Amino acid sequence: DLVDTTEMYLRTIYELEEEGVTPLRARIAERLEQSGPTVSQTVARMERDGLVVVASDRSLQMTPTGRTLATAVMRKHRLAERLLTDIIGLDINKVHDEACRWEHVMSDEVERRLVKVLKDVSRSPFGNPIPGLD
Amino acid sequence: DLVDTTEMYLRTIYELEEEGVTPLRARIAERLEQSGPTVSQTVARMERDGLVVVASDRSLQMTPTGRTLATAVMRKHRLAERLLTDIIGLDINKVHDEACRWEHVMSDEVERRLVKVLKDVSRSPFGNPIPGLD
Repeated sequence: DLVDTTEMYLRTIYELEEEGVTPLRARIAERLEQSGPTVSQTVARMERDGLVVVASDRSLQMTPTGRTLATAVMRKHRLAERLLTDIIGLDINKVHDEACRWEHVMSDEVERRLVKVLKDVSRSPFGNPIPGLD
Repeated sequence: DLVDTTEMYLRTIYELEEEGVTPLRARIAERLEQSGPTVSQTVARMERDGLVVVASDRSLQMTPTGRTLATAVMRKHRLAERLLTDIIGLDINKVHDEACRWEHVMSDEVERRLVKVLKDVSRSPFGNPIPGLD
């Protein structure tokens, strides 16, 4: 899904960086059950919408308007997998693979809801941090 | 994609049904705001794998199996409202529209974990009895 697939790769770009690593398109086609060929359609499209820029070293640069939005999918991602865990108590194992889906359907007003409602924001149940204070 | 789309279709054919409006496509075009030339593409397409029938009385008449694919999506639909209000808190006239998203993610794994976490799973916010339950 276009809008959803931007979020999907903008999610891996954050996830590599935090992992400590260069957001190199290649890296992503082993991350994703995907290919170079398609991966360039996505970072070609994306960059022109203004989200990522292709360069050398680590290579892929999320723009000012690239960060603020994957910062979001990711806290959306780190806050729903906690609602599925802290509140419903989902088996764990399911929790990420499933919160990879609630991260697109969750809303900003439901975030504020979960900020007044959870007993620890801070870290994903897998430890490691949840960002957006906006 | 088009699986959550037959999950919208079966959810209005089942909703109109439940409210008494007999489900003749122009109502499906109106309720789902895509047009009716758009809606026969999809009603007719959900029929190739026998989910609906077009026939006099009821005009759309969803099969032993499409009706399963409707009762489900209406059960992760009422249960999402019951999350959204009962453990979260979204105003209320905001709560439907979120669950219309969440009725497509929300696994079996998840609303079965929900029924042990809510203290009245027989209610809807919006009157309507929660269909499914297993």
